[PDB]
Amino acid sequence: FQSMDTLEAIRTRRSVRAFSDRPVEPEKLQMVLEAARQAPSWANMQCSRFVVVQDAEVKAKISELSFVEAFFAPLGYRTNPAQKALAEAPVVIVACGVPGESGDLRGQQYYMTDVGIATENLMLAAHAVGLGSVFVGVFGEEQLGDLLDIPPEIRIVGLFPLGYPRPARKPLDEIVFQGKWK
Amino acid sequence: SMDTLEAIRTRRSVRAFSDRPVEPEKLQMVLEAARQAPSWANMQCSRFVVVQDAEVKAKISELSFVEAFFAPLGYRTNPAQKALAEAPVVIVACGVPGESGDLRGQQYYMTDVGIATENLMLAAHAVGLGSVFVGVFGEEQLGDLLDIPPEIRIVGLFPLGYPRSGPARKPLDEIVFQGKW
Ligand SMILES: Cc1cc2nc3c(=O)[nH]c(=O)nc-3n(C[C@H](O)[C@H](O)[C@H](O)COP(=O)(O)O)c2cc1C
Ligand SMILES: Cc1cc2nc3c(=O)[nH]c(=O)nc-3n(C[C@H](O)[C@H](O)[C@H](O)COP(=O)(O)O)c2cc1C
Repeated sequence: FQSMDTLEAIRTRRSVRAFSDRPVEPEKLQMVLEAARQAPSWANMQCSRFVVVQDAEVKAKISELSFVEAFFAPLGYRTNPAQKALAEAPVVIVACGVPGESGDLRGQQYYMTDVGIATENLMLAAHAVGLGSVFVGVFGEEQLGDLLDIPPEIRIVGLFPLGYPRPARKPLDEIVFQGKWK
Repeated sequence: SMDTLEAIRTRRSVRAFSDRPVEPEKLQMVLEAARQAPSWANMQCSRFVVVQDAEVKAKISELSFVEAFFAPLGYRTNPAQKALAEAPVVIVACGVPGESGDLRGQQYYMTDVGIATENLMLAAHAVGLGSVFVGVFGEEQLGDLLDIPPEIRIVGLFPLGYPRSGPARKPLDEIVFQGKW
């Protein structure tokens, strides 16, 4: 399939924060999630998990949870410029990690690295088929988990607005959940 | 190079390398790909030491052995150990933890290096090269060997070779170091 040259995709990929309301073809959504699934992971343990969120009301709640209060502003983000994107995008993908399914040594959380690898696949694949996304790291984790029925032992790592800009792997259905955690 | 989806699908962990030299141009494309990675607040905490010296690469290989007592998840032995010695190039990927998010007790520098090294690995595969993420190594001795300060964290080793409108990035000469830190 002809998407985009790898070097070109890597160079031209941008954080997209403004989305049209044009629907994402499930065929493209599948190519994006397949790319994430194809990611290398610590010992092929594949600790990444994804919740695909499409409901308007639920997306609006997620957007609210990604607000930055100046008092609690994390490093480098005085505001969260991707906040409205989480509301506007037809699809929001919530990327999580099972920490016990990746390396834990030298005080380092390799699940964070594994999810980074998988989400860079996800973002490059999306850009390659004409979609846009942005890694969102700022959000209230406990409220988000509560909203999506994500168990507290699962760690949420990033949110990915997805839409049109304005050695065997586990089955897709084992690492991607529709609407809420299963 | 190669179609993005195809490269993502066909990329493999390569652990056996030929002795064909890596063309300077390809090495640069691979490092530039890592430089182009997105990162927490564009702070770009990733750093890279490019090692080519035969003896230093042997030492790195010597350092990526698994001690039974410290055997991490799924790696009773390190299958990529010989690769570190064989490969024409080893890229040592590091992170500056203070230059990425640290909240909810999560080390986002690990995520940022993960992102940059997936660019590196995809780019490498796209131009006909092979690589493998090596997470198993003795960080202290490796840091000493390569003059890497202990406040800098080493995240991954990358044998590299042949198989047998966004915000400004930091310049390449500030994140890529030749031979040693
Ligand atoms: C964070 C990370 C660390 C890794 N460390 C090692 C390692 O120390 N030794 C090794 O042989 N492979 C290592 N790998 C490679 C995995 O074993 C490999 O990616 C996985 O089994 C999937 O196979 P594939 O890359 O060919 O698709 C590592 C991979 C990741 C993502
Ligand atoms: C780990 C991580 C967390 C991020 N969190 C946010 C975020 O919360 N809000 C936002 O607008 N962008 C976020 N970004 C996007 C970066 O700000 C962006 O990648 C960087 O500024 C470079 O821009 P570019 O992606 O267009 O090259 C995040 C990126 C990374 C890698």
